[PDB]
Amino acid sequence: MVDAFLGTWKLVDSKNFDDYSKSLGVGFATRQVASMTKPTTIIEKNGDILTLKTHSTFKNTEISFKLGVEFDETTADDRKVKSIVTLDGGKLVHLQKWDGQETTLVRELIDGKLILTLTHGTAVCTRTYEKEA
Ligand SMILES: CCCCCCCCCCCCCCCC(=O)O
Repeated sequence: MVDAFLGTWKLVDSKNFDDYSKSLGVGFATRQVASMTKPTTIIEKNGDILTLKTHSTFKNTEISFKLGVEFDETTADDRKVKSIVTLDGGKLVHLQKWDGQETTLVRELIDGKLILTLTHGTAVCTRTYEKEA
């Protein structure tokens, strides 16, 4: 059941995003702009296919995928990764693999807010999104 994740979401809090992006090898200037950017994430479904848009004044991305089926992805920071998204414990878990590395993007609804936890290396970033009507 992915349905409570669907809709338009706006970033309202961020913790440790610089640590996360730095761990991925993102350069200082991009990290600087990212620290002041508040994306909008739009999650939509059509049958078995989810589409996840991330929009901002800096970078935009869009992916479409079926839960549990690997897909190719080119991330906002230009990594070419092998990805899979599943539901696990009611959380939407996105795993990216490239060059033997991994990162996870885990989304979980808590009190109506969408909490995105990003882990790479030892870095753990928590970002909070609120629903927009
Ligand atoms: C959409 C603006 C992002 C700007 C950051 C660019 C370099 C870091 C990108 C890291 C991977 C994507 C992180 C997504 C974060 C999110 O959806 O809130």
